[PDB]
Formats: sequence, C-alpha cells, structure tokens
Amino acid sequence: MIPDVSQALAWLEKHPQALKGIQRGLERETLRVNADGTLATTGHPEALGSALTHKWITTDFAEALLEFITPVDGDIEHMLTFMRDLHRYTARNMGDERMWPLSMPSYIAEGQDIELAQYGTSNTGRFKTLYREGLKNRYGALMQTISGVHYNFSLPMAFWQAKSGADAKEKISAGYFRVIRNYYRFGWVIPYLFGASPAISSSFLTSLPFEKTESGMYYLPYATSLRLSDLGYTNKSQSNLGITFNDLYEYVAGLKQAIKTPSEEYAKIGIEKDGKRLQINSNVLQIENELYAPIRPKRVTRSGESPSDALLRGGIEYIEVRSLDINPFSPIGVDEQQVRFLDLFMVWCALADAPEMSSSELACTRVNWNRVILEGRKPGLTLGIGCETAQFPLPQVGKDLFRDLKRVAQTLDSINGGEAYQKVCDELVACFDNPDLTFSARILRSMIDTGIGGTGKAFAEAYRNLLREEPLEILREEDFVAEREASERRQQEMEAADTEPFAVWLEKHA
Amino acid sequence: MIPDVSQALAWLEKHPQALKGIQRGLERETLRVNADGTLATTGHPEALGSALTHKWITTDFAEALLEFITPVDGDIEHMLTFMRDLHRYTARNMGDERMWPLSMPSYIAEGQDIELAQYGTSNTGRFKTLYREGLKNRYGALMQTISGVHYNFSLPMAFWQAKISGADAKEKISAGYFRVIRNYYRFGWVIPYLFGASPAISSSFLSLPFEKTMYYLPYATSLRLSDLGYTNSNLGITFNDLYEYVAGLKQAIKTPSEEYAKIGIEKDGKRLQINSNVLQIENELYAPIRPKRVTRSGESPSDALLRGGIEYIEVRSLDINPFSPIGVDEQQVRFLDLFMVWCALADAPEMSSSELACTRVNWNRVILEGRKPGLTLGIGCETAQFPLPQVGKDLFRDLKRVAQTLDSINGGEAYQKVCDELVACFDNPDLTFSARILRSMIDTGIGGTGKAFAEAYRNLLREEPLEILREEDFVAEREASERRQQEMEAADTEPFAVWLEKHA
Amino acid sequence: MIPDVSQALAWLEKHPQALKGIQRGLERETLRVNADGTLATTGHPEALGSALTHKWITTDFAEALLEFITPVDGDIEHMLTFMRDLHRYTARNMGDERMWPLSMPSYIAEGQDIELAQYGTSNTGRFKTLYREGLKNRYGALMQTISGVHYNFSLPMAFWQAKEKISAGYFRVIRNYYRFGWVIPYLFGASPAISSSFLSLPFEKTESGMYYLPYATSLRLSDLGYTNSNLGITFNDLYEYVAGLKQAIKTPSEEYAKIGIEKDGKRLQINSNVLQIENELYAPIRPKRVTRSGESPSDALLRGGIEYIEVRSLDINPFSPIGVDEQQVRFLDLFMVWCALADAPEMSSSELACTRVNWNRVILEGRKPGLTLGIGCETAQFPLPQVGKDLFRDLKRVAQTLDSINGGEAYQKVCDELVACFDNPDLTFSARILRSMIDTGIGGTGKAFAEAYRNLLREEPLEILREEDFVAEREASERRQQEMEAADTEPFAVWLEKH
Amino acid sequence: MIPDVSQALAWLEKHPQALKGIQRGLERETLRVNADGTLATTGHPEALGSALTHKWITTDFAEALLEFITPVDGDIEHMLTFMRDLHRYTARNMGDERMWPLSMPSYIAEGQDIELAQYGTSNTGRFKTLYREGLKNRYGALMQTISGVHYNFSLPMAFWQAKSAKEKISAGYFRVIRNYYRFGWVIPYLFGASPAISSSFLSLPFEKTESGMYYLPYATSLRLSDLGYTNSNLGITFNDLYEYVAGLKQAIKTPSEEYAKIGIEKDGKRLQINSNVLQIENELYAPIRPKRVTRSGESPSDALLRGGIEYIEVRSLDINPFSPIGVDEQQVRFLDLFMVWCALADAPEMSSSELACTRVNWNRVILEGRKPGLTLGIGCETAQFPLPQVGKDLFRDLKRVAQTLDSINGGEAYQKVCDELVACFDNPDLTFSARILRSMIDTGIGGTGKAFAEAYRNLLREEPLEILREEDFVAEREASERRQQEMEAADTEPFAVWLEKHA
Ligand SMILES: Nc1ncnc2c1ncn2[C@@H]1O[C@H](COP(=O)(O)OP(=O)(O)O)[C@@H](O)[C@H]1O
Ligand SMILES: [Mg+2]
Ligand SMILES: [Mg+2]
Ligand SMILES: [Mg+2]
Ligand SMILES: [Mg+2]
Ligand SMILES: [Mg+2]
Repeated sequence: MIPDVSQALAWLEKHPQALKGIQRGLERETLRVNADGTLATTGHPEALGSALTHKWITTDFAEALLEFITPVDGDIEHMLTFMRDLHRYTARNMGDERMWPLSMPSYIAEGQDIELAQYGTSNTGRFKTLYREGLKNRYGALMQTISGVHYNFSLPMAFWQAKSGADAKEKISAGYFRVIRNYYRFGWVIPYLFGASPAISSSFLTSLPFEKTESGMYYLPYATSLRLSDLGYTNKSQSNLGITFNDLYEYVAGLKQAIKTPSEEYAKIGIEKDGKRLQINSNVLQIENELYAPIRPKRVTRSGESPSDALLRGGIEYIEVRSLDINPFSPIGVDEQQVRFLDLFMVWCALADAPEMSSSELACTRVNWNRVILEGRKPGLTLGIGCETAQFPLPQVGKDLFRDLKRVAQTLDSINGGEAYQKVCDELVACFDNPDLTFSARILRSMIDTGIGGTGKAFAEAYRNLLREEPLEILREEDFVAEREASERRQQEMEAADTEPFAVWLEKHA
Repeated sequence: MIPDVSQALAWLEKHPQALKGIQRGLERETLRVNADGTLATTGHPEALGSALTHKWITTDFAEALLEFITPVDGDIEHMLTFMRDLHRYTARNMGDERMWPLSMPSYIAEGQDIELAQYGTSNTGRFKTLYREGLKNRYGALMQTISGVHYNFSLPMAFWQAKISGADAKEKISAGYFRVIRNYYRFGWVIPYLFGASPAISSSFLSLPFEKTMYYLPYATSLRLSDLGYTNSNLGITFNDLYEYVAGLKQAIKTPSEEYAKIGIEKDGKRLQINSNVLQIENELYAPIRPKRVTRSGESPSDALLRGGIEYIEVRSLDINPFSPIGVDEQQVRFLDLFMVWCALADAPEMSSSELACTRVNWNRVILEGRKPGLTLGIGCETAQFPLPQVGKDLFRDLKRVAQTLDSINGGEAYQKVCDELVACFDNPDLTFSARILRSMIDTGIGGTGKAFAEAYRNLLREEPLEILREEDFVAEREASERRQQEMEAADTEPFAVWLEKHA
Repeated sequence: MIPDVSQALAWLEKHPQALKGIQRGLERETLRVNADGTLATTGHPEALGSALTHKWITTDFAEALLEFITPVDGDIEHMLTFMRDLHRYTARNMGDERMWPLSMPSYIAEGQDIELAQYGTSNTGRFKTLYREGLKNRYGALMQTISGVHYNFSLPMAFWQAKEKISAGYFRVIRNYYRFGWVIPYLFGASPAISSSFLSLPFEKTESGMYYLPYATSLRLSDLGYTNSNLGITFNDLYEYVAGLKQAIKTPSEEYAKIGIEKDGKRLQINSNVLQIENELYAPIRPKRVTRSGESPSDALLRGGIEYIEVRSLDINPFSPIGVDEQQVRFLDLFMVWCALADAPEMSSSELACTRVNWNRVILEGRKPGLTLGIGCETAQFPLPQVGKDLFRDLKRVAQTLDSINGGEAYQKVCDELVACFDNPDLTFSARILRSMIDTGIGGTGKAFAEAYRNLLREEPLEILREEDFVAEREASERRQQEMEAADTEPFAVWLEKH
Repeated sequence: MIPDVSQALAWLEKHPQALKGIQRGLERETLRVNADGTLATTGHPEALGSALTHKWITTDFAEALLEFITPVDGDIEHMLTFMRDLHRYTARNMGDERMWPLSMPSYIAEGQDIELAQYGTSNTGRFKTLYREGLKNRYGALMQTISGVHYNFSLPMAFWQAKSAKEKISAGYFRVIRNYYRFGWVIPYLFGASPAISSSFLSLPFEKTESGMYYLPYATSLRLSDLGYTNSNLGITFNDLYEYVAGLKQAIKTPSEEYAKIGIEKDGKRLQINSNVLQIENELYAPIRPKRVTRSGESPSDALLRGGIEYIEVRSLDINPFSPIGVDEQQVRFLDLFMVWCALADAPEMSSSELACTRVNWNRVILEGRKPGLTLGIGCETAQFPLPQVGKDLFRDLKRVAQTLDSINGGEAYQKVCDELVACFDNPDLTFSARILRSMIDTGIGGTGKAFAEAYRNLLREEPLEILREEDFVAEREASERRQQEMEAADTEPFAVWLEKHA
C-alpha cells in the first residue's frame, strides 16, 4: 500500500544538502482552568498584555483559550525551549489558574456561558470577536474549546533548487500540493502514533459503540483521536465542500467561492437580533479561517491581504499541519519526538509521487483516517487503497513507511550530525507491533483510572508546578514585560486610529 | 421576423371544432380611493365578508387593494358580465370611496404607511400577511400598489386530441403550453404596444430621458412593465420542459439571498419576512406569463405542476384598461384568445436562459418607446432591422386566419372585427391605449385623470342593475366566507411561530 | 464510493447492440377501500374472476389487496398501457370502492380483522391461503397490507454473448444492488409518514394524529414496514445461494414452534421453520426463474439458472394513477445495467448485512441536508449529493448507449431530471408527498388522490385489452380454478411433503 | 448580447492549423523610483545606452518612465522570459532605484516638474522631446506618468488563407477592432488593477480613506477613466481602411481653439509641434489601435495605407501588480483567445455614434465593474444583461477556441486559462482589482507600491539572465549610442528650420 519511492530516496541520498535549512513554527492551544478543571472566567491575564497584538501569546476562540506561537525557526531545540519559556512565564502569572493538558476538556454544563475572546473596542478587535460570535451561533461554543497543536513547516529553497523565473513559485506550489495529497493518503499515521483523545465527555455530544462511566466519560476501546472525528469538530470539512489540491488557482477559487456563497442554514440564524450582531455575514464561510482543514497551504499575508490573496500573489510558502492532539505527556503539549517525526513524514510526502485527486478520490482517502481515528488500535485492523476493500494489515503498512522514513532520517542525521532522527524511527516503529505504546493507549489507561477530569486536573497541577519553578532560558522576564507594554500600546493605537463607527466600517469587510 | 406558420394554420382550418370550449378567467385589481384621490385607510368593506376565503372578491398586497376574480368559464360575455356584477355590487357598498381606474397610483409618496392586507388570526391568514410584510420590506410598499389585469386561459381537450392516451396527455399538454410561453416571450410585446396604458408615473416612483411637470416618456407604452414598475433576471429559469422549469423554480425558493438576509428575519420581535431566500414562495417570481395548475389545499404551485403538468396559462402583462369601468374589455379578451392560439401553433425552438434574456430587448424597446415613429425590432439580440408596423401586420395576417376559424364555430364576425380594429394601431400608434391615455395625463395629470374616470365609473356602476349575481348571492357568500375563516381560525391547535417553522 | 466502471462502460459504448431486447414486467399492489377510506370487506370483485388463476389480476396477502401484473414485455410504453388498462377496467367494476394510492394505509387498527386472500378449495388454493395464515401468525396482518411495486428485469441473451455465466452475472447485479440501491428510495420513496397503528425514533406527531420523520423517504422499507437476517444467505454462487435457501426451509424456529402447527385442527402455518417457503425470505431484490408445474423457485433456479431479477424496493408512486411511471422504469433500466457492469467483489453474510446501514440512513433521513454515507458498517464519510452525481455520470453514459439503439433522448432526459434531485431533495417523491400529508393527513391525501384517480380512470377508454378480453379471462380463470377444485388430488398432508 | 458564433467556430474546429504561428509583442512601462516611492530624477540609466535608438529598452513620456519592448515572437514562454531578462538587467543597473509596480503612481504632485524624456541634440531627438513638451502643455505631465502594458498581436497568414488578401486582412482586423469596442471591457473586468487614485489626479461617488486615497468600491481600472490616461471628439470609425486613415490625417491638420490659446512659442521656447487637435498621430489615445511597422521615416498612417493593417495593439492592460514584469502568461493566453474570438465573430459596421455607445458598457465596468448585479446593455439601450451571464456566454466560445489552440500546441494551457478566468465571473473577488483594492485600502497606493517594488527588486536582482547574455546588453548599449552619435553628426539643418519642413 505504501508506494515505491526508491528513485526519490536515492536522489535525496545523493543530495543531502538539499534538506539543510528546514523552517518550523509551533502553535499550541490550552484552556486556562481552575484547580477543579473548569474554565477560568477571569480575563486574559494582565501580564500577557494585549491578546490582539502580542507577538507570542494570544487567544483562540474563547477568552480562556490561550494560544502560544513560536516565531519561525530552523532549530528544533531552540523552538521547543522558546515555547517552554512562554509556558513558564504564563504559568507564574495567571494567579491560581493552570493550563488544561488534554485536547478534550472535562464536562462543561453550559456551552453558551463561555466568554468569547475579547479584543477591545477597535474595529479590528470587534471584528475578531464577532467572528467568534458567529462561530458560536453556527456551531456552538462547546466544540471550540477542544484544543490542539499546529505544526508549520517549509523546505529550504535548496531543496527545490536541486529538484527558473515565474516557474519557481509554481514548482514550489506544485510540490506543496503533492505534500498535501500525500498527507491525505498516508497522514493517518499521525493520529495512530500521537492521537491522544480516545475519550470525550458526554456533555459534548450516535451509533458508535461507546463504553460509558457514570460521570459521563465516553470512550472507544481502540480509538486514537476523537478530536479528529465528527464528534470533535463542528464545521465543514474542506474535503466535504469540494475543495481539491491539484492546482493553486483551483484551490483558491474554491476557497473564495465558499466565502461568497450564502447559506440557508446560517441565514436562519439571522445577522442581528435585538441590536446584537450575531455573525459577520451569512455565508458558508464567514472568512477563510472558518474552513475546517487538517492541513492547509499558507503564505504570510501582507497588509490587507486575505490568506488566499497571499497564496495567489506568491504561491505556497509553507504547510500548516493541524491534526496533532495535545501531547498530554509534555507540559508544553508537544515534544521533540513528534516534531522530528513530522520533519521525516513531511519530507517523505514531498518525495513520493502523488497523482491528482478529485473531490471523491479525496473523500476516499478519508476511509482509512476514519478506521484509525475510531479504532486504530484494534488488533487485526486492515487498511485499503481509497475505497477498495481493506486488505493491508496496519502494522505492515507502518513498517513499510518507516523503511523509507529511516532513509530520510539517515540523510537528515548526516547533515545535522548525530543520530536523533534515527532514534526517533526506532522508537516509533515499535508502536506498530505494540499499539499499547501509542499516546492514545497510554492516555486511555490514565482516563480509565481517574477520568478525563481526574487525569487533566492531575497533569495540570504537576505541569503548573514544573513550569512555574523552571528558570526562563531564552526570553527573560524583562522581555515579557517589554512585550506586554508594546502590545498594549499597539492596541491603544488601533483604538485611537479608528475613524468610522463599527457598523459603518463593518459594511466594508462583512 | 414573424415565423412561417402556414402548415399549422392550414391544419387549424381543417379542424375548426378543435378550438371549441376555450376556458378563461380574469383577475382585476384596483385601489379603493377617496373623492380627493388619496388612498382609503378604512378596512375591507364589511359587505364583502372575508378577503381570505371569499370565492370572487379579495385583496392583493394592500388592505385597500381590491381584487376581483371570475370563476373559470367558457363564455366571454358571461365572464365579462360576472366581473361587472362584482364591480357593481362593490361600488354600491363602499361608502363614498371609488376605484382607481389606472395601473399607476397617484397620491402616495415613498414609504407612506400603506396598510398590508389583513386576514385575521389563523395561521394561513397570518402567513399571507407576513408574505406581504416580506414584499414590503424587500421592494417597498409603493411598487406593490401598481395594479393590473391577469388573463387566464386554457385550450380545450379537443385541441390536443386533434393534434395521446393516459400519461401522454399530461406530457403533451404541458409541452404545448411551454411552446405558448416561449412564443409569448418572443412576440408578446404586441400586448403592451396595443394595450399598455402607463406611459407616465408620479415622482414617488423615481437614467431614462423623462419629461417632467409627473414624469413621462413621449413614446412609452407600459412603464408598469419597466424596471420602475411591477418587476423584481439572474434566475436561470427556462421554459423548455416541465421538469427543468420546476427544478429551476424550486431551486429559487431554496436559494438564500445576501441582500435579503441583511433585512433580517425579525427585528425587535416583529417577524419581517417569511425567510431570506430569493423567493419567499413561488408567487414572488414576477413574470409576464406563468404556467399554472390549480393547487390542492395547501399544496405549492410547483408541486401542483409536477403532479399534473400545466393546466392553464396566466398572462400577467395587461395594464388596467382606463377606458372601461371594469378595467378590461371584450376587445382585449378576444385578442388574447387569438394571440394565445397563435402562440400554440407556431414553432418555438427551445431557448437557453440567455436566449430568453435576448427576447426582452424587443419588449424593452416597446415598453419605453413603442410608439416612436421609425422604431425597429430585431430577432433576439441581433441588430434591429424590422420596422414595428410591418411586424404587427405580418402577425395580424395570421391572427386573421385564426379569427376566421373561431368565428365559424361560434357564428358571427366578432374576432375578425377585433383584428380589423387593432391592426389599425400599427399604421397609427395614436389609436393605442397609451397614446390616448398620455394625451389625457399630459393635460390633467395622472391625478386629475384618475379621479375623473374614477368618479364617472362609480356613478355608472352605482346605477347599473346586477345581471347574473343576485344581491342574495353576495350576502350568502359574505356569510359563508366569514364562516370559513372562523372555521379555520378555530381549527388551529399549534401557535403561529411553530406552524411557521414547519412551513417557512 | 462509487466504484470505477469506466472500463466496462467503454466496452459497452463499443457494443451498443448488446443491450437490444431488455425484457420487463411490473407488479403493483393496492388496497380496495371505501370512499370513507376504510378497507373494503367485500370479496375480490367478481368481474375479475379467479384471483388464484387469472393471468393479470390477482390478490396478494389480503382479500382486499389487489395486485396487477403485466406479462413479460420488451416495450416500455406498451407495458405501462397494459398496466393502465388493468386499472381502468378494475376501477369501473368495483362498485363504489377505489384504490388506495399510497404504500402505507391508514384507517386500519393493529390486530383488526383483515380477511386473508381466498383461493377456493383446491390443494393449491388452500396452500396459498395457509401460507398467509402462517405469515399472519408470524408477523401480523397489519404489516402485510403495506403495498408496493415490483420491477422485473432481464438482459437479452445478446448481452451475455459479448449459462452458469448468466447466473454469476445476475449475482453481480444483486451484490451491486445491495451496496447502492438505496438510491431508489431516495429518489422514489413515498412513505415518510406512518399511521399510529404501526407503533425509538425521533417521530413528530400531527394534531391529526399522524407520525412522520422530517427527512424520511420510505418507512415501508424500515423496520416498522414490510421487513424481516442472521440466515446467512449469500449471493456469490448459484449453488451456494440455493443451498443456504434450502437449509433455511429446514431450520426449525424456537419462536414459531411456539405458535403451534395445529390449534384445534386449523393449521396455523405451513411449518415451523424459519421460512415456510422461499417467498418468505423478504429482500430488496431477488433472483428468479419462471417455475414449471409444481416446481419450487429454488428448483427452478437449480434447473435453469437465474432468468431475471426482481427489484422490490419501489413504494407506490402517489402521483401516478397506476402507481408507477415511465421515469421510474427508465431509471431502473439504467441502474440495473450499471449494476451489471460494475465489478462486485464477493460478499460474506455479514458484509451483506452491513450494506443495510446506508439503506437505513436513506430510509430514515435521506433528505437531511448534509447527510453522509459510508461503506458497509464503516463511518459515514461521503456526502449523499456527491455520491449520486458520481453514479449519474456513469448512468448518463449508459443512457447514451440506450438512446442510440432506441432512437431519441428519453433515457438521457431521465438522467437530467433525476440528478436534479441530488441538488434539491425537495424534488423527490417523499418531500412532495410529505408536504401534502402534513396539510391533510395520510387519510386526507389518500382519499383525495384515490377519488381523483377513480374519476380519471373510469372515463379513459381501454387501449390494448378490450372489455371482451377481460370477460374471456374472467371465464377462463373461473374455469381453471373449478378444474383444479374438481381434480382428484392427493391427501393434503402428503401433498404438502410433495412441495 | 454575445453574438452567436457557431458557424465560425465550426469552421475553426475544422481548420485547426489556421491558428498555428500567432505573433505577439509586449510593451511594459514603469517609473524609476526611490525606496521612498518618489520619482527618480537621475538620467536614463547608463547601462541602457540611448533611449532614442536602443532596440529593447527605451523611455516613454518622461526621462524616468522606463519602457521595455520585446521583439515580435511566436513563443509565449520565450517572449515572457525575454521581457524578464530586460527587467533583470535593468534592476541591477539602476543604483538604489526600483520599478514602480502599479499603473497609478502615488508620490507625484499635480504640476510636478517632471523631466521630459531626453533624446539628445539630433533633429529626431528634439522632435520627440518637443512632442512631449506638447503633451505636457496640453494635458499636464501628471497624467503621462500613469503606466500600462500593450499587447501586440497578429494572426498568421495560414489564418487568412483558410478563411476563404491585403484588403481582406485589413477588413479582418477592423472586424477585430469593432468587436473589441463592443466586448473588450472584459479585459479591465478581469485585469483592471487601478481601483484607487491618489488625490493628485483630482462628480463621481468616490470614497476616501483617512490616509487620503480616493477609490470607487467596485471599480476596475481608473486608468481607463476620464481621470486616467485618456484624451474621441474626432469621430473616427473602423469600417474601412481609407476612411480610417483619412479621419486620422485630417485630425492632424484640424486646428483647435483650445490649443491655439496655449501658443506655438513663448519667450523663445517652443511649446508644441502645432496647435492642431493631434500634434501627430500617436496623440490619438485609444484602447486599441491598428498597426503596421513603419519603414523609412514613414508615418503610422502612411504605413497603414502602404501595406494595410499588419497587427493589433491592445492598449487597455493595466500593470499586473502581481507580476515582477507587469504581465503574466495567464493574461497573454487570455488575449490570444479573445482576439481570435474577435476575428471570428461577425461585426456590423459602426457609425461614430454607434462607437460612442459602446463606451457605455466600458464606463460601467471601469467604474463599478465588480458591483453585484451590474447589468450591461447593447450600445446605449436599456441595461438588461447581468454581467456574469454575459461573461459566461463569452467563455463558452473562448473555451472552444481554447480546445483548438491546445490541440495544435499540445497540452491544456489554454483550457486551464478559461477555467481560471471563468471563475471571476461568479466571483468578482478573484479579479485583479478586488485583490489590489483590499491591499490599497489598508496601506494606500504608496504603501502597496513601495512594498511590491521592494520585493520585485530583490527577486529580479538575484535571477540569472536566461536568453540575453550580459554581452548582448553591452553590445546593444554601444550600438545604440553609436546610432545616436551618427544621427547627431549626420544632421545638416538647425532644428528650427528642419521643424518647418515637418510642421
Ligand atoms: N383551467 C383553467 N383555464 C382557464 N382559467 C382558469 C383555469 N383554472 C382557473 N382559471 C382562472 O384562473 C384564475 C386564478 O385566479 P386567482 O385565484 O387570482 O389566482 P392567482 O392570483 O394565483 O393568479 C381565476 O380567474 C380562474 O378562473
Ligand atoms: Mg500490547
Ligand atoms: Mg392579485
Ligand atoms: Mg405481491
Ligand atoms: Mg413480486
Ligand atoms: Mg504602444
């Protein structure tokens, strides 16, 4: 089932310097909670300054939902250390609150009570909140509290150079679409290794054969990542809207068409209700982020550009992988082993040939993802090519892919010096013979002993105590203070610069 | 530019009995006004009973907007007399109020608080009012006070037999009516030419090279059909095939409109409209002509077409005839019979929705400047080169043959007379309704002209005795109509907002 | 989710004559009701002769359940006209009674006294009635008065020439029909509502007292309808299938042994096995061969292989006086040919069971915006609209091949019309009949249609069959029954064993 | 509204090879600016030699307005690469200056003293500079700094040979021009990239940002508006070669009350060439222009009379802000499709006021082309056709021309382009102008210009040459300076007297 990539591997083995200079960035989300596991209802902590403008620390959907963002970086340890400093500083400046360490929250009784991220009174800040109001009304606040890690990745120019004019940005875009098509066909290996959400609170809910406990914890005995299942998110699958990844313009046209298509469903919600604005507009997507997407091509926008404008202007700059659950075994929710595996997998995805796929061939790649998501750890599980009958045992497919990943590891290890990528392959490949080594088996044992609540409360306490004692390593305290002051100032400035009232301004971005 | 219809007229001539028993019905709308021409703000005249259920008299958009409807019927004189009985009775039972005799209203500024039509508390009743709230909020109440005449028409089975057992019937009849419709779009501009009666509008309604005083265009026929009138394109709806038509129409009631969502579904707890889709219901699709089948109880217009095929055709493009106390007359009706039949005979290739947009070019010429000397028309979008009068005459040689045939089965010369009268309008546009009514409006204004005719027509009608309906028949119907409303208002279990949910 | 068929299609496109000579037949059932909508209690109308032996008109489960059957035939218009002559004649010869136009009845209470179909006094007659007694006692009479339409279909010899190979090819058809045939109730299901008499699921009730699911298509096919599996019948091999079938005839049932076989001399079933006879295996589609004298269906199959297939999924089309129309028949032609072209991997017993999951989704909520289908038991993934369009890309190609041997564009017109239903489930039979039932009720709607179709059908002249053909067939059928009745037949118990 | 072109398309699908060997050339203009966006006041960069005689690089109106010209070519990739080589070389040889990347400039004041292109002391040079002095005095220098791309196009002989000469070809290109007037507004719809205008250029419902930028919310190309690069009072028509040329030659002799008030001389300095409606024929500004390469100091109109229309010059392209060279393959292929379509569709002859009527749709698209529910009309008649439906009707035909070209070229590039561009008719937000407007509302014309100019300079300075070697630029620098020298030495009469001989 794994295709044959000997030509591309051989090519890579003869050009190791083509991989020198990979760039990465991490985003990690986590709810602020009290010791009892419930969402804090305090505001974004003072010491973090303005969530709207801050460089490293912001909020996602909810006021209690923190997001840490590392600046693009070529060194894995440097980037993880940076991430850990954000966590350390935050952990000691949020009063008695702490950070929820799983993707799935514990029982929440009233989704409707959750405060949306608040961004002040400037037009940009309100738009951002109104966007969330919109999401709240379309899909419910509850699902937005489920969190994850994004891993952002780009190959160096050297890679493309070893593989002229206006073609360059086109070859690069084509190669990233290749990576994306391959992620669709094979990326189920990610939730298999690192899925960490085999259980969900009944407060968040089916034909599924759930085991139940009296506190409302539901779980599937072999699942890997319910975060990625239909129960773990509410919005429209890019796959489902019929967006494809064969060609850049086509992709952008599909995306932009969704921004402009009105929706009968969302019009029923209404745009206003008692002088309170309820969504930005009533289109399928309010803005491009509303598209649910396990993986997404990107380019950093310039001032005023929409994300898709940037793509059209400059082609794909880098890939965002969104399918990683929070790593509950790391205080920062992600570790070196995961980052190195994604390096190897993404690189492999860029090498393997990937035929174009129509909407329904893409839909078929999801059959395997669903098997792995809901019962990836089942003894005897078999996978198939697209929709064809399942017939390849999962472990053997894993070992096949790792035969290749190991060759890429050898190449990366020889340029970085050391053995770090090879060790990672050996550690991970073992998970195909023993599914009990995977994150989701480990975290299910924990959740059976103490619940989602008990497991999250206990890690959150333990992690709070590491994080708040550890010395800052790269950022120092005065950097947090400086960035607090500067972020607050940029917010005062946007507030003062507005000249039109929100209603008028809105009528030109709605 | 008129197609060759020889083969079919010859067929018709050998089959005169095939046209025996054409069925017709008319609807005619008119605003209740005061002596001074302002809109009456009183309610639907007590004597008429329940607008909601009455068999012959109701309202349209506005509480003050009367509409008279005749039951389907095979006899022209009978139908016209019935319509007149309705007017007679009504004029005698509305105090000092009288009926505006023009299409275009006059004493109404933009956003005048025009009372929507009222139908009691029933769910069906409250839904109809809400539809109108929607229409008001989407288009303005003002445009909804422009009034017209609809002519409803069906060929007799004998016609289709003379050209089919079981399931075939339904298909052939439908196919013939879509032909009628396509031909109407190609050639129906002849209607506003002859009978358009709104070459002027009051300022309230207002690009075009107007003249002021009251706005008008010197050669205009029917502004009620222009963009400033009873009009409301981008829909892709075609007339080739029953299934395609219904699919397109059903698609439109399910299509959300951004513009309309921005009105809201309800503001401050007052429900502003049934929904925010392009059409709230299928009635909102304004069109010059429309295929129809009588709906079962609560069944939708498009369901009925899909179940039974096209039953009859509704021609919607007639302005009020200002020269008749009942707003329509025998000359118009007979011309429509002739033109509809011709539409059923002539070959009419299928049209894509952009070919249909091209047929509107001639309509637009005729609408805004149909009486211009030298005016020429084209085939669709192709360059104009056919002088209008020669096209009319050409059409009328065919209508003449159809008229001979109809006259030979009835007995008499009545249809031939109509051909001879109307064909003269092509040589002299000054004989057409719009030339004549424009002279009158340039001189006394839309206002003056309307009040005068209103007043004359009222006096005439007040004295005329009833002929088919007896006073007793209106009284029984008042009672039975009010009875049916109560019998509905009571039979409602669940409250409006929930019933709406299931039907919105 | 649709398999790739483009190779088989290309072959078909190079061999259009391989489809010339498709044969079809229809069966359509309907309750005889009074104008008030209650079930008639009179006997089979006498102008129709012997239900037991008549060639075209008979009864199904109940004495008031008419069934109309067309003789196998190559021409669509002709088959539908014949069906219509049967309706016309009957409508003008059943007194003030009329034909219920919907699959689901109302005005019939649970455990009401439904007279079983009566076939006179011969071995065969008594046997047919006894089998019904058996069904009544096993599953209840009520379920048996749900009516439907069966479409019977066979490919010409020409097709295969481009006999054990004929059977394997019809099994391919069945396998594909299980995996994908939910498209039929989606387009044509017409029983979204159900009388209370038939009562888990999120039903709505009307003040009127009517139950319904907002997005349902065909409750007739649901578990509350004409239904039921751990029998393990498979459709991979002719003999494999026939064996499974015959074992099912011989397998005793704990539950039915409980009913008794005799209680006070009245025999209560044919036997106490899971299936009394082969007909009892209810299924959406069924392999078939016309049976000889005293032969059983399986014997028939064993002798000559599958001759044709019977598609049993169609609800009564509420919008046609004869309960089925040309658009349906044309669609099934396309669908059944496609089923014969697509590769269908063999399927085990429980793989076949998994195909029900999609059926149930479409049945219970097929019109739900955003509905997704899966493959077998697996997680729903594929949006219903895209799946349908994919199938119609292929059917459109089949349609071109059929139009070009027949002349015209009739098959392609059907593709265009119906694909439109995937963009708007409000065009489907079930959205339409539901709107109407929500205003007036099952009863209301049924009575209104039944009355209009009565008046309509009584005024239409006969076209293929003359009144005198019905009289002859009445008399011949009456005579055929008398001759069987007067035969010196074997003792019943022995006779039974001999079946 | 779109004519039916079935017979011509059926004809084409039968004679595919009728289109093999289309010829194209591009002109692209750009201002030389500093990192701060202000107009560079240095001279024509030295590495480029003589703007007057150089073969590929020259100036337009202003000394700071660069212009790149590709030599006529049959290969699209080759042509684009060649244009790019010119840019690369220039970008490396202009100090810290860069190329302004938008049609509309931002940091240029009204009445700003812009240095006119300088061509030296030869009579020809001084004439060219004087022409500009004329334009400056007649319309202001500001307008002349708005820049554009020209797409030059000819069908191969194989095309005319199959369609049934010299007079047939001219009638064909006139049919192209009449079609272009009727339907060419499709160009600024797709590729207009100037929906905002700086206040320097200032009855229309303009919006204005706190920063001081004016714009129309649905506009496409204000470069084509009255406020842009425009001068039509002349009633020149496109029915017949001799009528066209007569109209044009007459225009050059017709005096103008307005220009006479300016004067021919003032305090010893000559102000214009004459005080006629057009000083010379180039002054006639239009969206499209019929052309022949002029041989032997012949005038453009002379060339046309001598040899008929050789090619078409489509002048209505704005600078593509999303391409370092101001134009991309997608635009070129679309213009191939649309010009070929314009040669195939029937085009009745048009009076000068029928021509004026075609301008009504143009203005609509120019000023509010992206407005939801905009409708177009035929000529001056009631607006009745929703633009999306019209555009899609057109693309049904372009798509068949596209199949033809792809079958003779191999591949699917032309069909891909139809699929891309047809999407703009369902979604105006894909068009160049919506994309550039979002960026301008936010950082203004200045901010957006500077930012793009900065990135393209970095990009181009790094790219190696691909078709021209550095030797070639050096070789042409020397050869162009020589020719100028020669022309300067070879002059006999002082310019004042030479000028009377070419009044
Ligand atoms: N088969 C038919 N042929 C001709 N006219 C008909 C037929 N059926 C109904 N009509 C007429 O059509 C008209 C319908 O009027 P109305 O109830 O006002 O409907 P709407 O307002 O929807 O057009 C009535 O005048 C009726 O007489
Ligand atoms: Mg283990
Ligand atoms: Mg009305
Ligand atoms: Mg039966
Ligand atoms: Mg059967
Ligand atoms: Mg030029």
